[PDB]
Amino acid sequence: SKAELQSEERKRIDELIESGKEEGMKIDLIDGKGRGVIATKQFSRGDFVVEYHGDLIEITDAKKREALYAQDPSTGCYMYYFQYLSKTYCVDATRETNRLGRLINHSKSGNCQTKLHDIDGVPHLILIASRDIAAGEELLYDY
Amino acid sequence: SKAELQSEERKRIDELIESGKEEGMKIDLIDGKGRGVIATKQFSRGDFVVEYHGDLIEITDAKKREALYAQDPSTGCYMYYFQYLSKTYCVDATRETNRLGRLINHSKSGNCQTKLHDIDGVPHLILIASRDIAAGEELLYDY
Ligand SMILES: COc1cc2c(NCCCCCN3CCCC3)nc(N3CCCC3)nc2cc1OCCN
Ligand SMILES: COc1cc2c(NCCCCCN3CCCC3)nc(N3CCCC3)nc2cc1OCCN
Repeated sequence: SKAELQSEERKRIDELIESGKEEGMKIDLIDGKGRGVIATKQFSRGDFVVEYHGDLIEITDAKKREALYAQDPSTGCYMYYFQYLSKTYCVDATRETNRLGRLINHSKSGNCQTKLHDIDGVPHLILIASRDIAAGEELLYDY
Repeated sequence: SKAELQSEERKRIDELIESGKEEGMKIDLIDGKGRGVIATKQFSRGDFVVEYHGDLIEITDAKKREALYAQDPSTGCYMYYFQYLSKTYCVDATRETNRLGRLINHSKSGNCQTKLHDIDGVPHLILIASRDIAAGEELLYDY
């Protein structure tokens, strides 16, 4: 079934998110610094690539954090605000972690795009392939 | 009356917003560039100082604009998201205008703070004095 197939797919995404292994990609190093992410395998159009992983927060805590980060003007803008059902959240990925989602550069004609993925009530912001991706390509996102 | 007095005050703010004269302040120029704003008169605690004026938009248009601005990495982050009643807006002050609200620097211990001011249904983000302000002080905001 076509419904049946989509149900399988949602389950496989849920396991990938949960476990957060982030396989099939690697850090692009320039001068000892991570500055992008490269695909190390193929992705088909519509495949899960990676979560934009940070801390999920509602607007109140968002404004508190925003005020803190305003005290350091070196800080990148890693706060992604969005709407889910009747509720308004923000994924805050400001802190430096080993997670790769937050290191993927933006491009107008990228190969990854954003999607909201629900796991029993909690929204997760994930990047899926917007086209077939070749092993060795830089991963590049748009909205 | 104390209620009566507060009602007067809301009316005076409404006229100031509407007209947008932005008096009692001036641009701080360094090397021909506006880099802050100075008070040219006194403000009492709780007085209206200035609106953070840009374009008011709901989340949908916000994400569209955000995607555009990602194409120029020189762009400042001027998008202020917030919650009003059951609705979620953003004031976008990214475009360079002659408006002074967007030129006021941030400080942890500033002299201006944010407030939402409603005028028959539309929320406006305004800066009011968080303490008595002396003529000649730099205006500095926190949240
Ligand atoms: C500051 O550096 C980044 C910020 C990011 C971000 N920041 C939050 C979004 C705000 C964009 C900043 N604009 C500039 C002006 C208006 C706000 N959102 C995202 N994603 C969103 C979901 C998919 C990936 N990815 C980001 C990757 C970033 O760096 C990658 C390595 N150069
Ligand atoms: C990029 O420069 C500015 C951004 C502003 C902003 N940007 C929107 C808020 C986002 C702050 C950026 N952070 C950094 C990391 C997470 C997001 N909001 C405000 N106000 C909000 C209401 C009262 C004044 N005022 C701003 C003044 C700014 O420059 C002043 C001259 N240096």
